[PDB]
Amino acid sequence: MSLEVALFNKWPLTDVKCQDESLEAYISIDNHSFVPHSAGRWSAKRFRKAKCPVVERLTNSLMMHGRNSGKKLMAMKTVGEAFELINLYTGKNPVQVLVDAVANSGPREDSCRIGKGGQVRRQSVDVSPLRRVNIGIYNIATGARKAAFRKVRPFAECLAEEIMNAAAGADKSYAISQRNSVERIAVSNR
RNA sequence: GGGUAAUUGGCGCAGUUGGUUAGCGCGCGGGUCUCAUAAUCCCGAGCUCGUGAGUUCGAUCCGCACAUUCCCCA
Repeated sequence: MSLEVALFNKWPLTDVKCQDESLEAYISIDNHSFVPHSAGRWSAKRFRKAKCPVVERLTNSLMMHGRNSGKKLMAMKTVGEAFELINLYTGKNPVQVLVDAVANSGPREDSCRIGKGGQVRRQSVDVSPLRRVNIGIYNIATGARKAAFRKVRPFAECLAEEIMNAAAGADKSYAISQRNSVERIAVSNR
């Protein structure tokens, strides 16, 4: 088009998409600015966050911890480092990897408390795309967060390793293990 | 003495040349106190020698405690 928004002025958003159909439209990949810092008043309506650039969604959860509240610049720097690492291991575009990972996480079934359900009677139910993406993001970030506490290595390396593993679907990753646990326990209750 | 069967995690039982096994039981967690529920996790000369076999709780033999029946001229 007139301009391509090379993220961090390196990686583009052109030949990028999502395979899964359920959440294809709940993932914005084209309205990314050069820098994932938009003062957009997202979270104002009920479905407007479905248009937020996925990367900004990701960075907005890396500062979940109470100590690190209100720190977006460090988050953008971290994300850039992780993207270079992904490019160096894989050779491909990290955005593709990130979208594939967010798709490969996220439970497809969960247990709730329907009707009266006395005596821990929990039926099974399916899940909406929005919750799937939210949980995927939250799980990736929390998994990288848990690995780098009181450990030598930084947060960025743990982040990138988690992301690539999840894109691979390997059970070794934290998010995949959580998803499998939840899906199974819910199957028991179905 | 003669025959039959068994000794297994702290607790009784299924398991027999390729799982240390199944529950009960220990405590830490969740599930509107949170127990019936569900997750994870822990506990072993498998009575004892030889015995061949890739490999025995596991398959022969050696000895011992428990349980039923039966025999008896120092």
